[PDB]
Amino acid sequence: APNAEVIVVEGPREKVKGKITELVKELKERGKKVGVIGSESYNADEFFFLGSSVEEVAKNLFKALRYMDKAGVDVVIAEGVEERGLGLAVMNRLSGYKIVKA
Repeated sequence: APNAEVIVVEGPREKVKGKITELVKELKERGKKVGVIGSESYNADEFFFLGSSVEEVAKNLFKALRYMDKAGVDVVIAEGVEERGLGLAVMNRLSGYKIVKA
């Protein structure tokens, strides 16, 4: 169970990238240290690669979350794109979390 709040942003990749970028700025402006587990940082305070396959997601997610807690992040945004079933895999491997439609 990660200490940080977990937010999964799902939808087509194009929309997810825009939504995550938006959320990071919002969280930062509010004073929250934010981390992103995805395909890129979107300029978050912390970043950890999610993986590009369902198998990689299942393998890296918890390692990523441990990294985030060790870093003291307040909120972790997990990229959940529709393409290649990454978002579904994220939710499957995922205590409590929020889901945001991109």
